[PDB]
Amino acid sequence: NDGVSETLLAWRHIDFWTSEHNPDLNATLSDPCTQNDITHAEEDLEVSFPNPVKASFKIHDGQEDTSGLFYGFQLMTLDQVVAMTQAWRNVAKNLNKRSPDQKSIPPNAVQPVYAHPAWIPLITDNAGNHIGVDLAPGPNGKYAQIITFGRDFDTKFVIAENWGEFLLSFANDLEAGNWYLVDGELVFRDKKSNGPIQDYFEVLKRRTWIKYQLERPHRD
Amino acid sequence: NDGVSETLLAWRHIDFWTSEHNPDLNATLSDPCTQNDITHAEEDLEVSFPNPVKASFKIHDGQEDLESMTGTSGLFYGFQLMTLDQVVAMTQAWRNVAKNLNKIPDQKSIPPNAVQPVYAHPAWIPLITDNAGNHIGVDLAPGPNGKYAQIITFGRDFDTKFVIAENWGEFLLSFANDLEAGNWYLVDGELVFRDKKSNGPIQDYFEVLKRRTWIKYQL
Repeated sequence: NDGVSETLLAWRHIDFWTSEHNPDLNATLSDPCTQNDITHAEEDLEVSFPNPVKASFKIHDGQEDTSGLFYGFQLMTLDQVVAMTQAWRNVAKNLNKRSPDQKSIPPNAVQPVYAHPAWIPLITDNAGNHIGVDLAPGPNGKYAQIITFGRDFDTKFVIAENWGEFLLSFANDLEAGNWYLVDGELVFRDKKSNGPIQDYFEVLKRRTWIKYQLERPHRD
Repeated sequence: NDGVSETLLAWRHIDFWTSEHNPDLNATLSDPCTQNDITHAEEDLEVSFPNPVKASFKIHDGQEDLESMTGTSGLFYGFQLMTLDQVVAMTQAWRNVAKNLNKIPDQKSIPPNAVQPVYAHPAWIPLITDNAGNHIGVDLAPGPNGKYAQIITFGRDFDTKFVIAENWGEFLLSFANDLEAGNWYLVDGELVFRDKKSNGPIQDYFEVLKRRTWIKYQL
């Protein structure tokens, strides 16, 4: 299915978890987008948002203040999504005029380019990098797979099959105790290994890398 | 807009032209598809056809001619307009080729970066064939300087891929414009392309479309 269930489930887990373990962060989570907010953004960008993503917006329109929900990375508002998508679209146009190896993991899952108009950012680094939804996949890719892209992602990672599965995998990390407070700033650590603090992109990259490797033995 | 008006207009001219100049070719133009044909096609492939492609199917479901022996005479200067059944079938075939090639010379695109540099993509929907594994169809996963639902060349001999139209409507209309402009000889006969205004030789239509694309890019 599309992944709407996983979006609704994950947002309840996350809505809960913030009010309990970090009230200050709960407060940053915005009111729902209206259907017209979404329609206008879809019109401005000339694209259909996937169902789980539209579902996510009708629960929270990003974060407002605003230190980031996803272990420091900020959930983007719909206006930020539009402003940033156009920003990346300008980059892609200038790369046409003037035309580090761009790669993908899995190979051929994501287009090997610095910028693509159909890559819609949903989370931000506040430093040029994003998690977002890929509406123009490679040949071994899947439509509306979730990817990392930006300044420092010459290699691009497919981190989930849809927005719902991503939001859920994050909700699972919170429920599994893989977190530390610096109340204050939220950062990742693997609890079962008593491990150090880690940057969340590096965790998502490793897990993509791992999942690819474990799946490689299978074909038919 | 989506190109729907151009598809209706083009099909009007192509319907009229064929009847006047080659009734036998007009007869191959199959009956319309109904919504239930295309919805079943879409749910089967897990893909949403663009508007002008659906409008074109709601006017003609490809060509047939089951009494030919020699084979169907292709509307597009020898190339056959696929039936919706063939479209579904061929898409799945090309998806297996894509699955089978998951780790072919150098793959390239005109205009550069408009089409993905790959042999097969699951989202290239073939709409026209030469029955030699070459196709015209619609691109639903464009490259970074491409447009969604642009019309492209792909297949066995298309190591370089060409964006020949912005949408299915503009493509059909430009085919229709070649017919009105007198750019054809007949061999009722087999339809082949020639440039009348300059008394040009007989040319393969893919080569004509490739020339035009190349010229349009550098301009």
